Amino acid sequence: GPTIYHAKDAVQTTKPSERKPRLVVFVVGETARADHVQFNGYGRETFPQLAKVDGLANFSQVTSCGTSTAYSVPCMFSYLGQDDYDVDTAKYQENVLDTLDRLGVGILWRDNNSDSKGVMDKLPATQYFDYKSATNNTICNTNPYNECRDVGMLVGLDDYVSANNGKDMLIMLHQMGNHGPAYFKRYDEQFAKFTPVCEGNELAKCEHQSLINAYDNALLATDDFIAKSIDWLKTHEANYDVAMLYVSDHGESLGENGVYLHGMPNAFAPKEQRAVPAFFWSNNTTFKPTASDTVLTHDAITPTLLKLFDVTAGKVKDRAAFIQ
Ligand SMILES: [Zn+2]
Ligand SMILES: [Zn+2]
Repeated sequence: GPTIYHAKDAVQTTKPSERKPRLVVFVVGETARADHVQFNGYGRETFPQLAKVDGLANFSQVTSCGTSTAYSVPCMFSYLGQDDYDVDTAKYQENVLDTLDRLGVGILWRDNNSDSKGVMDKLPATQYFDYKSATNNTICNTNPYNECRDVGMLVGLDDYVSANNGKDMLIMLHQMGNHGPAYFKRYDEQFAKFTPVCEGNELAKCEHQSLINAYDNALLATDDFIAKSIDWLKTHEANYDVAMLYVSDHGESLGENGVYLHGMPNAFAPKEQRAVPAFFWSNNTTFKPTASDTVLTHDAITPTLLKLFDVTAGKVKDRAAFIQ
């Protein structure tokens, strides 16, 4: 049958013709655990750069829709919520990006992870780019693995802003982040702060502290990427109200009870695979975060993205969001 719509009643209550246009980067994070962020109680400073950003909000009580990228990513952009979510048919539902595009918001998705897991499939091919290879990513030569880096997704974004100047814009950066098993490959060597590091692709053969250290070094690289994304947004704050939303797609098991990696069914998965960090920053009070300890899930993402662009829609109007 046809695409199943959920927000045909969506309306944008203020337009970029009547107020300052809005430019948002949504970092779609990867494999990051809430309990390895110092803001949430971790006894190591894994986010030192974000710790120094004025106006950076951290959300300490967020849990994911699921435990893998294929499962969680479509749910993050869904109208259905985790309880009604069906991974098999998510591709055939109107999602929040479809709504925003229909209402005139520019949508761009750069992917240094895998792909959009069906989220971008109805939208024009010109709105999605594979940043896992040097065909598009200019930052793949900073490490001996030739692995393309998340910071490469920021290069050239000014051309996109110029081509859509004066419109509202939402840019998804799907980062490699902390995906394993080979955490040691996920960061350039200026982030090799904690030692010893487990150097291999079979984590069950790692000594425990060396496994943690490799994982935490990868978090330092993500701290840096998010900080640089905020720096990029700041270069546009004269002409746009700017904001950055970060949410990880799921956590990671690090050997607790013999469990590694992620992907367990929600009915069985340990809390480590579900408790995820989330951050929000904006340049001014056009947006206001909700309380940092609000109990939230991935169901909060769709209403947040709508609120960022002053869009209302009946399907999610009583949902808690990351902003007021
Ligand atoms: Zn995975
Ligand atoms: Zn993932």
